Amino acid sequence: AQNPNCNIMIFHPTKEEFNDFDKYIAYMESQGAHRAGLAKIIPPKEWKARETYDNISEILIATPLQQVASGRAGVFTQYHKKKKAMTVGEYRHLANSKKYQTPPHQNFEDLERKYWKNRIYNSPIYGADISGSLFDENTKQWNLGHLGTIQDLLEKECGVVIEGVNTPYLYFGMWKTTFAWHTEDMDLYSINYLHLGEPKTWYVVPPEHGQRLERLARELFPGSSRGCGAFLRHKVALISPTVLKENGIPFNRITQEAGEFMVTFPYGYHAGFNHGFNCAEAINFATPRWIDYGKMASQCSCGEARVTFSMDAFVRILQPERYDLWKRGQD
Ligand SMILES: O=C(O)CNC(=O)C(=O)O
Ligand SMILES: [Mg+2]
Ligand code: NI
Ligand SMILES: [Zn+2]
Repeated sequence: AQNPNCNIMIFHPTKEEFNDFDKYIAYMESQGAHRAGLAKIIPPKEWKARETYDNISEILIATPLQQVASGRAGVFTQYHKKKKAMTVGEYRHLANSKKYQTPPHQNFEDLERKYWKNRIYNSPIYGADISGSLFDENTKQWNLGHLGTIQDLLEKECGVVIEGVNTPYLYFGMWKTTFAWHTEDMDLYSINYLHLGEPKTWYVVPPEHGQRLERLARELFPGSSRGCGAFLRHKVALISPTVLKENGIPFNRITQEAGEFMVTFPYGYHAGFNHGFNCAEAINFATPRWIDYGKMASQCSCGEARVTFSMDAFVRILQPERYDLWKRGQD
């Protein structure tokens, strides 16, 4: 078995190898990359997502989210308070303000220490989940607005034609902005490109050990657990590396820098934080190997997780028994 310790793998494709997205994913899996839950892909040196970022300041963040924490430094939840709209230029200025800017630090490890020590005492503002793309239409390789769609993958593998669309999302981050422990909707893959700015640190649990994380989460968030049988779908809970180590949960960590892709694999729990002002683009995708994960994916039926139009069809076709109760949650 390749990669039996489930380490995060890093790939350096040539420009020739960067032509065929599906083939390269299947290559990475042949080397065991999926066992980690997360892989890094460094694009060929000749490749660019677009010519410059000089003209992005007029993008609108319609509903910036202030991430308010509750709990203890290593075990907390966050709630998202909606703020008034602002442009990316306004948000960048905010991120660079004395109140919100990255503190002085020695290296990524010192900054990671400061994040876990101090996150809960601040409420950074995240411009998340903004439909759109920053890839130039002329970028033909690994353009996250030009991928094969999940609906087309399901049709190719299973023969069934379904409604729905699959488009990317932009994330504008600042120091301390945080993504809670989660897997993707329907345990899909994700791909994330860091277009610009400061780094993003990731934590990941190997898919084969995801249920260990879930059992710990039920112990650490016991009222949430009684409220919903899949409450990590709410995307609100954080658990630090120190706490994961104290409880024997297998995980890995890596820092993504501007210009790099990350891929999360089906049922790979991940969480993380931004080091400073940045912009990422991400989208879900599927391969043939995903189908079985989609059939087995947990679902939130308490009503909190409230997800896309396109997930309807996935549930209806892959999980017809759950269909009924899950749609009661979504209506
Ligand atoms: O970048 C973020 O805030 C969150 N991104 C992801 O969870 C992802 O790409 O799967
Ligand atoms: Mg603009
Ligand atoms: Ni994700
Ligand atoms: Zn729920």
